Amino acid sequence: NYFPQYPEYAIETARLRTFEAWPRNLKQKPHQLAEAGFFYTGVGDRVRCFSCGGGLMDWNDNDEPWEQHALWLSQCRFVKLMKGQLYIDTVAAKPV
Ligand SMILES: [Zn+2]
Repeated sequence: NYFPQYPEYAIETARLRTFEAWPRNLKQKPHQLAEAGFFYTGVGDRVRCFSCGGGLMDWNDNDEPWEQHALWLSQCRFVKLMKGQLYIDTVAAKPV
């Protein structure tokens, strides 16, 4: 059924605040990861989505939150409602 997997982190602001210990040297800044529906696990570079509860880590230089989101967590209703199913389909088709 649909409702946030982490209702407490439904609001962006609440999600942002968890990145205070986020590894500064990373390309993915907190505001980015936050907007893409992610909150910080407090450990390493691991984050989880408030809606799908999916967690992504090992963030490489070439990674964009939304895209990574769409790629691995394709069934996430937050992405579909923000980016739309086309974006998802597109990201799912992209070569690299
Ligand atoms: Zn998600």
